[PDB]
Amino acid sequence: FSLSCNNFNAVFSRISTRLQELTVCSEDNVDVHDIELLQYINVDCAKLKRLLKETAFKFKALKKVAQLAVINSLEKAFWNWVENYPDEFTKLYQIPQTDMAECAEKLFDLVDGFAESTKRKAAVWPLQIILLILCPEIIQDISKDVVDENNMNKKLFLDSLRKALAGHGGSRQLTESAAIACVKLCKASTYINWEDNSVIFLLVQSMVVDLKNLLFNPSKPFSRGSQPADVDLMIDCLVSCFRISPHNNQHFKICLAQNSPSTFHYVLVNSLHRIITNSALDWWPKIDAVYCHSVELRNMFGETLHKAVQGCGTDLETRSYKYLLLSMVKLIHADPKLLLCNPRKQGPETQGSTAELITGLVQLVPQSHMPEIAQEAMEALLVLHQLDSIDLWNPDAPVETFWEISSQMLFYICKKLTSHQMLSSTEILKWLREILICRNKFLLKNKQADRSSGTPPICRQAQTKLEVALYMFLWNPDTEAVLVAMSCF
Repeated sequence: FSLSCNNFNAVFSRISTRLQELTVCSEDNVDVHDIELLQYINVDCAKLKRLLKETAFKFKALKKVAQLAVINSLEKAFWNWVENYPDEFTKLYQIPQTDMAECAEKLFDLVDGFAESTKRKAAVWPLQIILLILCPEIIQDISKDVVDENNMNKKLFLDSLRKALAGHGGSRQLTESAAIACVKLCKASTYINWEDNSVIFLLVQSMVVDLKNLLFNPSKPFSRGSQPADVDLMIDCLVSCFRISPHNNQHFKICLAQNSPSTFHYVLVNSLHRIITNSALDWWPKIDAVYCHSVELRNMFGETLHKAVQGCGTDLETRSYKYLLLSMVKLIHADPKLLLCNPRKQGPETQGSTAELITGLVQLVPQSHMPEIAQEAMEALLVLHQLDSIDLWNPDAPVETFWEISSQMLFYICKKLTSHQMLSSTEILKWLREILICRNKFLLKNKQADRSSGTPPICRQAQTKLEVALYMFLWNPDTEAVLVAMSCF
């Protein structure tokens, strides 16, 4: 991809040669690996037009195997342009461009002629929509009266999609394909600013309602193949739908609801994870809109954690929680404010909400049943100690709950190290060193701003226990452990 930025022609020339060889030759070959290089080469709007024209000329004469490879490769190329050049995609609909429309239309017919059987239709339908998207006005005419031949073949295909998309037809394969194709149409729409308010927005609204019932029906789990559900597919739909209508999502509650199966929860958390990490377009909605569900998110953590620990000490049901729990932990690592909003505050007879969160993360570090999770729990607790994230624990008094809870964590973890030897002992110590660094800074600024800084009994009763664990590590056999322990003084 990096190489293709400058010397496009050199790479592009190689592809053109292979097409000609296959075009003239009549002995079908399976060395299409050269053809499949389009999926990685950087493409721009002007360059993309070249690809369509060249393949169009030679498409009809290619062999069956070659035709499939170019179709798949061309599909993945389209997204590269949109992602790498978001602005150019918007301008396509902002101002008409006949040249872009012309090449797509010719290719559309060639692909349509190629696919006759139901099995063929499944492979090519995802591509056809992208081509249809490229030509804006052909969509408008399809909605209105249909031209004799110009907009006749297109209109027949578009309505054929809905039948399989709605399950009317007795064809599972087309039903599966219709989902894939429809999602991509929704995904592409997200980039459209909607200021044009073209038919694209209207077209999606027609199919969105039907799509959700197929993918978000708790009674019937949509099972594309061997896996119980196509987890990846649902994620794209939910993320896209959110961006279209972020104000009041209607399925967030359905997925977030406890009665729904775990897989619905798994899709929900991952979706919230992408929003935080991958937001290219500014005018998209942000995670802030979801803060209102923070209270409900925490409740899920408690149930998942409680059942996860019990299993370690059904077969796949237990394993499901561990995977779900791992995803939940990573979510807090991405953004801690999501779960810390609307603090419960310490009850007269019950503990608050910020405390129960820390205790759950702490009880995973010395586990050794789930080493992969434990590694993350260390990182998670190390992010809630940054000066920025200390405040959110209890905004009423940020310099009283910190020492009450943070110190109590040290007392629990330190007592574990001294109690007996563990396999990961040499690793917990390196993490414990940075915790001390990250609570000195909070005291330094706290003392500067206002000395007033408190020293409750736990601060003393836990300062002792810290020392009792740094002497006992000096005789530890591991050379790294003793060196690290000495530096902790």
